[PDB]
Amino acid sequence: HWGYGKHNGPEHWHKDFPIAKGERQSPVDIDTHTAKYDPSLKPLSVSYDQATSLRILNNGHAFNVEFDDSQDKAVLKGGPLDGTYRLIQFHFHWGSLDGQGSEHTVDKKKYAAELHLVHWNTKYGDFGKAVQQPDGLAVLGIFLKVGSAKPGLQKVVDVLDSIKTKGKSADFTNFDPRGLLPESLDYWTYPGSLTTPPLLECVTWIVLKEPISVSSEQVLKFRKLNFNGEGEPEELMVDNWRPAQPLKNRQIKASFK
Ligand SMILES: NCCc1c[nH]cn1
Ligand SMILES: [Hg+2]
Ligand SMILES: [Zn+2]
Repeated sequence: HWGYGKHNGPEHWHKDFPIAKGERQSPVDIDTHTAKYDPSLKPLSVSYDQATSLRILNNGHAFNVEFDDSQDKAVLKGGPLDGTYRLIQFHFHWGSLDGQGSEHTVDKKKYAAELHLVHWNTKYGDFGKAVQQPDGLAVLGIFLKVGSAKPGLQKVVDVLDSIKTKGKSADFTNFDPRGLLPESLDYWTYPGSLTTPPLLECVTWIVLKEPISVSSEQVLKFRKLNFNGEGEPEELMVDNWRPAQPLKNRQIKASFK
């Protein structure tokens, strides 16, 4: 079944999901000297004030925090986007050591983790229909560096104990995603895909330039999660990241100079 190990890892995904070798795959390396300023890009608009978090779940490849997306409560607009995209879920990718763990890299630099806020374009009515369109989704990606503790992430850290293994879920309401945003909203944008199967090339990537800092202690609780289900041998959930894919015909744009 796909995973991140040696026999079912990213190097093998292509056998079940042939699009893994397509033309707009993701994570990519963001070469900062080849990324071009685009003055025509608008500032991003993040309206997360009415967000309703509902649950936190260990799906066997990451942990997801899920939001109510049946009304326009947590939405992203502006930037490189046409229309409103509603927040559906956020999740992270991390490493087994602090020097690796992000999916996207900047000038070949890897960060300790990467947070992904997943949104679907509300012209398509539901997430299922948005993943059938070249513009169905917008993913906001944020780098995590090990430094000082991020107070807003602690509520997530303290709950991991209870979703340790695959299939477990916990109620997780009143979580505000605004506590996970850096101070600056400057970004790089390019057309790509989801970085886990089915690798659908449906995504407009919005990668924030400024990383947020997390404590070593916080990143360490992530590394305690398990890939396996309860009652199976213990495999810690670490290195759940896909390596950078060739950029091919894509131009990375910067919202800043
Ligand atoms: N296996 C599809 C579930 C999913 C969506 N996002 C993260 N995980
Ligand atoms: Hg698509
Ligand atoms: Zn992701």
